[PDB]
Amino acid sequence: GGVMKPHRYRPGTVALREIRRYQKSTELLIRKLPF
DNA sequence: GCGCGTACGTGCGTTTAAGCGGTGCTAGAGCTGTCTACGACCAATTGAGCGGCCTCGGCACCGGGATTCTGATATCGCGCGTGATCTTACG
Repeated sequence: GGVMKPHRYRPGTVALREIRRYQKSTELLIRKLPF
């Protein structure tokens, strides 16, 4: 008796999700204080 | 198109300095009153750059000759493949 995990995403999908995510917003991306 | 090696994504785990707030100090930014130096302008003066017109040549052109460069070919060289001779093993 063990605990099993459902699945794993194929590569590149989250790349696209991030692409749309950051193409929708406008907030600055580089962190402020190091800059 | 096929095959092989792999850079890196997700995910997890862990770790950390990125933001809020809270206080405290203060630098130079900003706005009044003084004071003064200087650039436009007119007269009058003087002189320099532009254009016309002379003059002359550095370089294009021609022609010829001399020097270089790919493309093709062949030889030397090296490496791979096969048969002859010497060697070793078994029968």
